[PDB]
Amino acid sequence: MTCDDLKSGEKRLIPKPTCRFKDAFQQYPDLLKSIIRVGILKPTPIQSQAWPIILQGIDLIVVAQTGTGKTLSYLMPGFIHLDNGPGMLVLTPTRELALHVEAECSKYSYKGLKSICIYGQIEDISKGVDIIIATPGRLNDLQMNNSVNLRSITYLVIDEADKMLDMEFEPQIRKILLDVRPDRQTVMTSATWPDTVRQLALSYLKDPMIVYV
Ligand SMILES: Nc1ncnc2c1ncn2[C@@H]1O[C@H](COP(=O)(O)O)[C@@H](O)[C@H]1O
Ligand SMILES: [Cl-]
Repeated sequence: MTCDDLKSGEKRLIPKPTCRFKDAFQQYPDLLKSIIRVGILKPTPIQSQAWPIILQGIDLIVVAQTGTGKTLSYLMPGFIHLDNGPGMLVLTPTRELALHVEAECSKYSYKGLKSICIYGQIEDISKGVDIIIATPGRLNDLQMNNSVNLRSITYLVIDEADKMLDMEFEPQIRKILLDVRPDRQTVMTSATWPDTVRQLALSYLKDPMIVYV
């Protein structure tokens, strides 16, 4: 596992890993209690590095395949960022992944946080929602149809961006991010880091760091 500052100009110190939940989230007893109740033992390597970076308000690229704990890498700090529609948006390439993310979300949710999983409905989004987990296709069609307000989103995750590219979802994603506000925090995940994904990434992130398993 490597970590770097990809900002132009002066490089910033890399926050120290937080190898215990307590070290990342001691400030947030309700999130800790939620973790304790689930009964997992320790942060995964990428969690231990991703968390302190996101908590400092720095945009992050995580390059990592499934099984490494990448979901909680971006979900936990998103919960903290939340405490006017949803404030958090997670874009996933497929229904299966959206469902996977939504399942982790509701397993670890506390302080009456509400999430919705949206894929290929409007009524639940018309009531209060804090977190949207969505495929780009269905979410784009919803904004066009005036069904969803994205203007309160300040925490955005783009999950599996290489898959997003293979699937040619760039036009839909670009259009969704337009309704999202520019002063936002952004995390991006990807299983790979070729030049096309690097270019895409920088079209989403400002002054980002990277964690690369
Ligand atoms: N710190 C952890 N300890 C044990 N399991 C975890 C941890 N973090 C995430 N997981 C689980 O590992 C699986 C793979 O997660 P991901 O790589 O995010 O798809 C998911 O089912 C998670 O709920
Ligand atoms: Cl390193």
